[PDB]
Amino acid sequence: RVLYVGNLDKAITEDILKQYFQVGGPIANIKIMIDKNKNVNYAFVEYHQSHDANIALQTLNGKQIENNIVKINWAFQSQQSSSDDTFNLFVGDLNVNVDDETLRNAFKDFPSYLSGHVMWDMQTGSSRGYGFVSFTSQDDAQNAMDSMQGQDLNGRPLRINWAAK
Repeated sequence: RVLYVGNLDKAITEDILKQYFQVGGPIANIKIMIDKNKNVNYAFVEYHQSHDANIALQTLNGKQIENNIVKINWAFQSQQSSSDDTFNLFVGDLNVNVDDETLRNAFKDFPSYLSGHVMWDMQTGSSRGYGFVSFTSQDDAQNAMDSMQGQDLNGRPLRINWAAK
């Protein structure tokens, strides 16, 4: 239901966004992200129905609203728990049969291991084919990355890299 709108002319307000993006149907929420310095803003426009958002994308994508031409995406959104002072690794190319527990059992014996989460489809409960592992130490996360890079888990090679450094 959420569209990302990019390359927004900085003079464009929420009210101006509403008069264009209403073209798809009733809007539940508009949120413009004002740059506090950049030449353009971006926004999130949320509809009640997926069908409505698609109309707005279809109709308005690549069009001049004022000075800049508008770039619309379906917004990638996630819900993730977090822990302070941790060093997190992305772990991709996960076999669809790999769950948090399988991932845990693959990294737990490495020094400073904290947690592992597979990224789940919010509606279906299917694996997105990637996840994250957390460590309390940067050198130890580095150690786990070097040791598990390309290594096979449930038939598939692990793709690892820093998520936030």
